[PDB]
Amino acid sequence: GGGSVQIVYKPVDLS
Amino acid sequence: GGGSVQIVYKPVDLS
Amino acid sequence: GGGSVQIVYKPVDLS
Amino acid sequence: GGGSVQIVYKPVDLS
Amino acid sequence: GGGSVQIVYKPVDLS
Amino acid sequence: GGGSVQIVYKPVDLS
Amino acid sequence: GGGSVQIVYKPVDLS
Amino acid sequence: GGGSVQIVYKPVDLS
Amino acid sequence: GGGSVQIVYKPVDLS
Amino acid sequence: GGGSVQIVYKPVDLS
Amino acid sequence: GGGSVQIVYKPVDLS
Amino acid sequence: GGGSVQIVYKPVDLS
Amino acid sequence: GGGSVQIVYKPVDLS
Amino acid sequence: GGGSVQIVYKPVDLS
Amino acid sequence: GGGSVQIVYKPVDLS
Amino acid sequence: GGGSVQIVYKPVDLS
Repeated sequence: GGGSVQIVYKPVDLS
Repeated sequence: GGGSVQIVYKPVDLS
Repeated sequence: GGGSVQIVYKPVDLS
Repeated sequence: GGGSVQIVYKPVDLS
Repeated sequence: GGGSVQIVYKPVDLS
Repeated sequence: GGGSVQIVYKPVDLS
Repeated sequence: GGGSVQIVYKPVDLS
Repeated sequence: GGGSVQIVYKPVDLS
Repeated sequence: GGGSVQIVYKPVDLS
Repeated sequence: GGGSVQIVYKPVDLS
Repeated sequence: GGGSVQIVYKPVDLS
Repeated sequence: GGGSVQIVYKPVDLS
Repeated sequence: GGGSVQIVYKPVDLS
Repeated sequence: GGGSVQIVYKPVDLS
Repeated sequence: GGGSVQIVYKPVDLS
Repeated sequence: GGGSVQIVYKPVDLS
C-alpha cells in the first residue's frame, strides 16, 4: 500500500 | 495498490 | 492498480 | 503501509 | 469565491 | 460562487 | 507503518 | 479568494 | 511505528 | 487570499 | 515508537 | 497572502 | 506574506 | 518511547 | 515575511 | 524577517 492523502477543505467567505 | 487521495470540499458562501 | 482519487464536493449558498 | 498525510484547511475571509 | 481544487492524476503501469 | 474542482486524468498502459 | 503527517491550516484575513 | 488546493498524483507500479 | 509529525498553522493578517 | 496547499504525491511499488 | 514532532506556527503581520 | 503549505510525498515499498 | 510550511515526507518500507 | 520535540513559533512583524 | 518551517521526515522500518 | 525553523526527522525501527 502506497500510503494515503486525506484533505478536508472548507473555505468560508463573510462580507 | 498505488495509494489513495481523499478530498472533502465544502465551501460556504454567506451574505 | 494505479491508486484512487475520491472527492466529495458540497457547496452551500446562503442568504 | 506507506504512511499517511492528513490536512484540515479552513481559510476564513472577513470584512 | 469558494476557493479551488486542482488535481493532476497520471497513473503509470510498467512491465 | 461555490468554488471549483478541476481534474486532469491521464492513465498510461505500457508493455 | 510508515508514520504520520497531520496539518491543521487556518489562515485568517481581516479588514 | 478562498484559497487553493493543488495536487500532483503520479503513482508508479513496476515489475 | 515510524513516529508522528503534527503541525498547527494559523497565519493572521492585520491592517 | 486564503493561502495555498500544494501536494506532490508519487508512490512507487517495487517487487 | 519513533517519537513525535509537534509544531504550533502562528505568524503575525502588522501595519 | 495567507501563507503556504507545500508537501512532497514519496512513499517507497520494497520486498 | 503569512510565512511558509515545507514538508518532504519519504517513508521507506523494507523486507 | 522515542522522545518528543515540541516547538511554538510566533514571529511578529512590525512597521 | 512571517518566517519559514522546513521539515524533512524519512522514517525507516526494518526487519 | 521572521527567522527559520528547520527539522530533520529520521526515526529507525529495528527488530
